[PDB]
Amino acid sequence: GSHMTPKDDEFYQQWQLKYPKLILREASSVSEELHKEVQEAFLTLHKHGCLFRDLVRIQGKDLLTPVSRILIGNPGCTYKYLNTRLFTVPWPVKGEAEIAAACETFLKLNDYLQIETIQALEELAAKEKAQDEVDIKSRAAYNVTLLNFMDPQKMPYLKEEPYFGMGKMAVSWHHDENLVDRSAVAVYSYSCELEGRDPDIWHVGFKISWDIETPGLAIPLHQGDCYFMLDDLNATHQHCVLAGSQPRFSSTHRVAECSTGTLDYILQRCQLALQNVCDDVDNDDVSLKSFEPAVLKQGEEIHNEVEFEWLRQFWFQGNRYRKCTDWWCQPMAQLEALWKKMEGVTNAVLHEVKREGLPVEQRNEILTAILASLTARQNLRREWHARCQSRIARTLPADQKPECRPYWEKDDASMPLPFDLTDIVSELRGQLLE
Ligand SMILES: CCc1cc(-c2ccncc2)cc(CC)c1Nc1cccc(CN2CCCOCC2)c1C(=O)O
Ligand SMILES: O=C(O)CCC(=O)C(=O)O
Repeated sequence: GSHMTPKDDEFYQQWQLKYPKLILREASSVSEELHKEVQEAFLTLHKHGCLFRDLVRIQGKDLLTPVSRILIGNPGCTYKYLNTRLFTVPWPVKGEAEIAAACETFLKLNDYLQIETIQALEELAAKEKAQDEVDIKSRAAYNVTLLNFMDPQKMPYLKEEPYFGMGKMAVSWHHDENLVDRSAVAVYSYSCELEGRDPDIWHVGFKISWDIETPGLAIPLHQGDCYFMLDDLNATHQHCVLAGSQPRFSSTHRVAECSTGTLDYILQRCQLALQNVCDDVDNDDVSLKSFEPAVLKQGEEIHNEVEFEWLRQFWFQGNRYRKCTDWWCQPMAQLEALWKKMEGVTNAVLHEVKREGLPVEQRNEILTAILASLTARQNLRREWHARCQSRIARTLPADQKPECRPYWEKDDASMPLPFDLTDIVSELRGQLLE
């Protein structure tokens, strides 16, 4: 296989005919005022220590990202990739001083790139000519930006790009997942300073999915260049980042698919679960209104959602955003208290199944409704505990140390149920086989 750069004669027609949805807006098209502000904001975030490597999962293996990152975006919004949910450092939208000024700068960059994207999508539809406007607006309505930094000098060995001879990869071939269908992605690239591609300059690489026959494109990225993946390009093509010699930042603006990924969403889910609880007073005497299978099933599913998708995801990062912001401190305190009440709900259901007067047919209905949720709860707890205590997780500093919260010992009387549910789950299974 082979690749094409601006040095190759065929590069320009190949871009035109096979990559019409890839746009490059070079540094000269963007204002020098915006350049200075955005680049100063990158260095502020880096100096204050706001950028961290994510500990992600790829095919059962715990891996640090080669890039250090931070998610900036709408208040209460999240972005999930590689089984790792990032929580936004909020930018000042309608309705810490140096850090908040940088978050305001990246909102200003978001506003600019949104307008550039809309114009590019309007021109794309105009070219395709030779309901529509609402789709273009929503596909360019960037709700987050995920910032990136890498010093390639710090890495002892970078992987060779395997298919096209593109050289050293900073980031391997992938799609950006958890984005709205056909939504655009806009990237501001900030580099700090003759056979194939130039090894000292940063590039973004592109290939068609499933395809190593068709030669890939490697687009050089100089200081302040912007590139846009329009419409279905992100889905139909993989991209990689090829390393240059110097350090480089980027701001990758996305329309995150947050239908089950906002604070407002999960709080509303928690309140739905607690509709089955008598809510006169907050105490340990949790009594339930109904034991209808469907209501109990739902309750235990929400219990799992708030525990694994929100609490354990957040505390796995180890109060890391605490440096940049305290926006999630009270929400996470509230979600844990809501989760604690749902531990009382589970205990109340387990108390009901053991009651003497309950006929066995009603009992077995309840067991069938909750067993899948409790089984998954046991399995995910074991996974999350082991993920927190992995070799690579232990090597991180105290500021970035993963916590397995919530966690409690067998002797802890404040919690109604044990952390380990193995004996409870095996007993409930046994009862069904009676
Ligand atoms: C910011 C990191 C990232 C995000 C996403 C990603 C996935 C889905 N949605 C958004 C982003 C995909 C990749 C490619 C593996 C990356 N890259 C990575 C994420 C974690 C770890 C690594 C490092 N090694 C390197 C040697 C080759 O084996 C693969 C793992 C990479 C990588 O660049 O390869
Ligand atoms: O720009 C970067 O270096 C990494 C961001 C990226 O390419 C991605 O996550 O898809």
